[PDB]
Amino acid sequence: GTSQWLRKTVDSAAVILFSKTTCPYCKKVKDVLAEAKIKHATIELDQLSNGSAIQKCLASFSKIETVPQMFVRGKFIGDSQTVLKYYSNDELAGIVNESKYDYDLIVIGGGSGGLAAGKEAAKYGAKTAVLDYVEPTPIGTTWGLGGTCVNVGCIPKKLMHQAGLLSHALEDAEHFGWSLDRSKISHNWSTMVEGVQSHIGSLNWGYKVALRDNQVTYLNAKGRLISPHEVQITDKNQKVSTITGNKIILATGERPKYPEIPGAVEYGITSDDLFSLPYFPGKTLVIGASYVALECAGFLASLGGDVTVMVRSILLRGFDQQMAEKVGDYMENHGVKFAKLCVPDEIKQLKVVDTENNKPGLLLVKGHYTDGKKFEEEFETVIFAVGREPQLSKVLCETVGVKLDKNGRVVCTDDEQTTVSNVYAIGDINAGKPQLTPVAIQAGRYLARRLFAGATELTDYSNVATTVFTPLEYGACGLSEEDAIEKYGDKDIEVYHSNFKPLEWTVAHREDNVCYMKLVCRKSDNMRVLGLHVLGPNAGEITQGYAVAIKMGATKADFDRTIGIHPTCSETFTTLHVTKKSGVSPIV
Amino acid sequence: GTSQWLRKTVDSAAVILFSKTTCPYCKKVKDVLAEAKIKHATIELDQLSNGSAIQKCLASFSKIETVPQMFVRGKFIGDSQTVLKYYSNDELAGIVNESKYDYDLIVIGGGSGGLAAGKEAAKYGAKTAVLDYVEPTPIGTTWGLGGTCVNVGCIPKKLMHQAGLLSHALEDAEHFGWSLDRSKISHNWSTMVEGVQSHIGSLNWGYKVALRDNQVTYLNAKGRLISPHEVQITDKNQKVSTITGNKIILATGERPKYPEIPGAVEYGITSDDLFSLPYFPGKTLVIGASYVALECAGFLASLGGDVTVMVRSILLRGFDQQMAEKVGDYMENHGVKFAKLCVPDEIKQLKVVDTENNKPGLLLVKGHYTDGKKFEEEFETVIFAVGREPQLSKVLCETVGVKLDKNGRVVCTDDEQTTVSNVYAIGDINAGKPQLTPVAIQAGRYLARRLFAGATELTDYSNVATTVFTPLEYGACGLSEEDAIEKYGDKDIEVYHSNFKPLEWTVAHREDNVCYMKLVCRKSDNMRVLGLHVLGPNAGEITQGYAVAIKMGATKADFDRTIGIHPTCSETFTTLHVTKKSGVSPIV
Ligand SMILES: Cc1cc2nc3c(=O)[nH]c(=O)nc-3n(C[C@H](O)[C@H](O)[C@H](O)COP(=O)(O)OP(=O)(O)OC[C@H]3O[C@@H](n4cnc5c(N)ncnc54)[C@H](O)[C@@H]3O)c2cc1C
Ligand SMILES: Cc1cc2nc3c(=O)[nH]c(=O)nc-3n(C[C@H](O)[C@H](O)[C@H](O)COP(=O)(O)OP(=O)(O)OC[C@H]3O[C@@H](n4cnc5c(N)ncnc54)[C@H](O)[C@@H]3O)c2cc1C
Ligand SMILES: N[C@H](CCC(=O)N[C@@H](CS)C(=O)NCC(=O)O)C(=O)O
Ligand SMILES: N[C@H](CCC(=O)N[C@@H](CS)C(=O)NCC(=O)O)C(=O)O
Ligand SMILES: [Au+]
Ligand SMILES: [Au+]
Ligand SMILES: [Au+]
Ligand SMILES: [Au+]
Ligand SMILES: [Au+]
Ligand SMILES: [Au+]
Ligand SMILES: [K+]
Ligand SMILES: [K+]
Repeated sequence: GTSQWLRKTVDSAAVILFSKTTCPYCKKVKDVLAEAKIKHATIELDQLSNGSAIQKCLASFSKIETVPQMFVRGKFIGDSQTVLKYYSNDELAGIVNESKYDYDLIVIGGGSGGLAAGKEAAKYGAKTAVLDYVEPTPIGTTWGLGGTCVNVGCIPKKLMHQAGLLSHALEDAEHFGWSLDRSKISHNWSTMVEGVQSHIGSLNWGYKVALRDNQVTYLNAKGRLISPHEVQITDKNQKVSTITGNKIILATGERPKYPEIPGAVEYGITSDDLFSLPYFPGKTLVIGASYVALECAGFLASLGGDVTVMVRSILLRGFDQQMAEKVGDYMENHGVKFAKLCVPDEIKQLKVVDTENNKPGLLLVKGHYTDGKKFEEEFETVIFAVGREPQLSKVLCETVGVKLDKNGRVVCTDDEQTTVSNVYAIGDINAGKPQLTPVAIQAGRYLARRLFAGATELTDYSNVATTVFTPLEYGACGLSEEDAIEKYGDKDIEVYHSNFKPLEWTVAHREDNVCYMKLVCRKSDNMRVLGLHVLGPNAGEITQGYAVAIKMGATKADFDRTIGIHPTCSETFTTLHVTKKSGVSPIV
Repeated sequence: GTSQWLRKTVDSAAVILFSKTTCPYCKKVKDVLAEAKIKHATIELDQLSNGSAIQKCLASFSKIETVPQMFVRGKFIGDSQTVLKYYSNDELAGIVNESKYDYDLIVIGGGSGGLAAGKEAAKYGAKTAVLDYVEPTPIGTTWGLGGTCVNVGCIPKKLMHQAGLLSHALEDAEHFGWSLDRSKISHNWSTMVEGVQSHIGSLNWGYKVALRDNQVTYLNAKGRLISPHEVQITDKNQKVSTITGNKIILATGERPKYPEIPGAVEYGITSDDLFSLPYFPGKTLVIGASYVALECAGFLASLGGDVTVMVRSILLRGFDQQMAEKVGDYMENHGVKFAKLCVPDEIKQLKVVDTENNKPGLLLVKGHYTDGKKFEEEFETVIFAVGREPQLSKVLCETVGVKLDKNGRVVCTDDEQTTVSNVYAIGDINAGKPQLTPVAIQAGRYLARRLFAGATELTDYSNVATTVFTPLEYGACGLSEEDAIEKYGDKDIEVYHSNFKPLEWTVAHREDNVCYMKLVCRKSDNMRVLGLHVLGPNAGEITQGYAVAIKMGATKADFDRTIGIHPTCSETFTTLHVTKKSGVSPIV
């Protein structure tokens, strides 16, 4: 262990200091490096069990066994006496800047993962470049630094979801004794959009400042890996140039798919366009049944929209199907219409989008049902949410040797390594991994720590918790019921479940037995919780704490002996007793 | 183990059936008992490891080792052939009803704990009586069945807290693009109260129906334990009578304290009166600094009230004091005034409460500061929240021998047993235990299971999570920072912390760095999480899931390797890095 770890650490770290907490010579270097503003990784050997073994192994790299020992890019440079001697002639700055490449790290893609990796790498003194370019949508929509998450993903989505939730809050308020007014109140799409885009703008700038303050070179350019250490860039003026980097992190993310039909690219929009849309969508058709499709359709209906969802087969493919049905049922009972077992054939333009009046055009949607029957209806806006795809053919030359799977995603090892050794991939482009922001963040941060700070900790991709932000939120963590049954057998699976109602909904006169939760369990493994599922308000806030417990290997008994907090929705998980095999109704 | 467990189980259970899942003779009895509607405990011996040992020990009680064996109140009555033989002559009903006392269980107090115990006991066929009486407040306020929680506690408190939160939702809504109107909106106390009391009414009736359906005798009477097995009752007509019970559960709860000063009892109200108060309190003084005091003052200010809190010394004594200060700071920045280091001397009436006009009176509050300076100000309503006390001198004769501590609470063992063997105490009256609803529920349910179903599981009272429902909610689970430091030493405690802001507050233009969370950890125990603390929206929904993890023995590393759900407030617990000893600002 010790031998292998040290070689890899020395060869990969840009600037690293092997040290002990109780040393005046180590402190003299630390104070010098802080004064010269030279960022570095610090390994306190007296804080490690194999610290004494490492010192003897350090002799193979430096000839000495004492501390401190400073290394720059796989090379020993000197001890405390020598480092302070270099600092005396003002030569140390040039030594730590000496490199074979332009950068220790090039990050292609300035999104969640890419920014997390870049910022973390810079902490330990790696010269880092972050490349970001936003290719315009068919209709020319572009945005700033931050990736999908900040600009056209989680952030604007949840803000518009909140705007939708306040519709219900306005209704509830009367029952709770507030004078209004709810029928005489309307929503303004433009007021909301500008507020949301104003917050997006501050994050765009926030990241630009963060990279600057962490001394990370930000380039607004399109990157292309032409060789393992060479990245071709293209700036705003179409200048083509080549930069070199020791390690390459690919974090280019995904973009929405378009079905191969006439009219789609011309007359339809995606989530990329919706969040900055100058006009209110109006009568809207959402083609697709992903979480994006349902979330978007969800708030649009809550913002006084005539919304139809066109579903090819099932809702939320990949998610628990019982839970998916309940998500849809709520939406259908609160305005959202569904065109079941339906696919589109073409979109004909009936009216052109009025730019100078902030109004949508008009589109004729032609499609067909599974049986063969025809679909024909007029919509003001058609939103495609039919999936998301990586576009690595634009990013990656075939000659480089980075292997991609059937879906065009980068095949990685458990430490994010591509088939090219110095090249890594994180985020949505990493095959088989949950496609979520914090996954990209943990991946990026941890990778940067392993590369430049000698860390060993890998990212755990199992039991990653999710929340679908539909009108009624759906939070999950672990396996679906059908997956657990398939993996272990029906006789080994016990499902505890209960309907419930938020206390806030009682006075507000909202429907009983709409909120549902369940625990999927393995009987032969001391009733181990394999999956947690909650449909209700703040389902994300509910699920999070439990994801830690499931990680630790929570059983049903661990839930039972914990005491609930009253009055909350979440406390219901602490007292579940009704099983599915008993057949007793989950109602309260 | 086996020997001792079986004797206790047989002697305590009212109706119990020792059985095996794979037996046609056992099924014949089960179908007979279900048909005759005779409720019973079932012990499946083939589902237990020491099941074979129990069968041999059952011979000492029944002479036989086969199953099924039916026991009634410490006595063997017959096997499958004999039980069906009794059912044939229609004699079985009389055998299972044969008792030395009127009831197998008498529960004194129809609140959270008492109703949980009673309902659970009835499941396993124990003849159960639940006694509840609500002594009128000085001003004559009374309520129905359900205890403090339902009528004058958690339920009406959180509903009025929600009504207060909607004030903020009405403000936020404009920023999120809704047309209003927020300055032209007012709140109506009477509309809210009647809605809240209407929900309280349905719970009052819900419990009456539940006890009936579970065949539990509900008596609206004041109980008094005069001997270990004798309970004296007093009904609505002042009829005095005596009922006998095998086991006695004391669940009489607490009532608010009054300071020993002139005017307090006459002209002041408590939380007992506030939740059904016909008039709006108006300019209000809250005397006290408990969670009740701050919660009440909190929503009253949010409902257009002029609110002052009179504090003797510190806020939320017993809670984390850093967290308590932040709770107060928010309140002070959102309308709530504080009279620091102040105590009351007397309340003089300036104006009598106008009953026929739904308006408060007027009171002169005279008090003094710690230095000696005088306090004098006019208030429309004075609310006392100076603590809560048990009133067991009214409930319990000194001759019975039930030991009480210095604060008048029942001293119990770890299985809720009083100094009298057949007498038990649960809920708020159980000394040293967290005074919360779900604690009373778990205690009651589990006790009933041990008494009448042969269960062994005790209630765990450690690391019970709390949430103070102030304008900004405060959720905690575990030790405070000062307690952890005291118990283990400053050098062994590491505190990770971070300020944060809800995504919903960005567009709504609310203050940055108001929401705060921390993890108190023990360095020498692999950075074990000793205490979790969160100040923010839905702090109860946030904390709950974590309480399970802490129960399992969560470390900081367990939080770190779990992946966050984005965008949520709770996810911030998964990425904490700033320690208090580093001195770096917790701001984002
Ligand atoms: C509508 C919607 C809602 C979502 N909601 C949630 C949610 O609630 N919770 C959650 O966890 N996740 C959510 N996500 C998913 C989440 O946004 C992604 O998983 C996350 O963005 C992954 O980050 P990434 O760095 O891998 O990709 P991105 O954040 O998309 O970053 C990739 C960046 O690289 C850029 N790039 C591409 N090619 C090049 C090139 N060759 N040169 C330079 N730059 C390039 C792209 O323009 C992009 O900015 C949502 C996504 C969508 C679309
Ligand atoms: C303002 C307020 C807010 C609260 N908020 C929360 C919260 O948010 N979360 C939480 O967990 N807890 C909260 N609580 C505390 C919680 O209500 C109690 O811990 C809970 O009620 C304990 O239940 P209990 O059965 O022990 O007592 P109770 O629920 O009070 O039941 C005792 C019952 O016995 C009756 N009784 C008394 N003497 C006799 C007699 N001799 N004969 C017959 N009956 C008798 C009483 O009238 C009462 O109805 C709050 C309390 C208050 C006052
Ligand atoms: N080696 C000298 C001085 C540093 C030194 O004396 N090394 C000590 C640090 S206190 C050391 O590592 N001692 C040997 C050990 O720890 O095993 C230098 O750097 O110029
Ligand atoms: N004992 C008879 C019939 C029941 C019987 O044969 N007992 C079986 C139940 S299948 C038994 O407990 N077998 C012995 C054992 O399990 O060890 C009766 O109840 O009238
Ligand atoms: Au995001
Ligand atoms: Au999609
Ligand atoms: Au709920
Ligand atoms: Au309660
Ligand atoms: Au109190
Ligand atoms: Au927050
Ligand atoms: K599809
Ligand atoms: K006090």
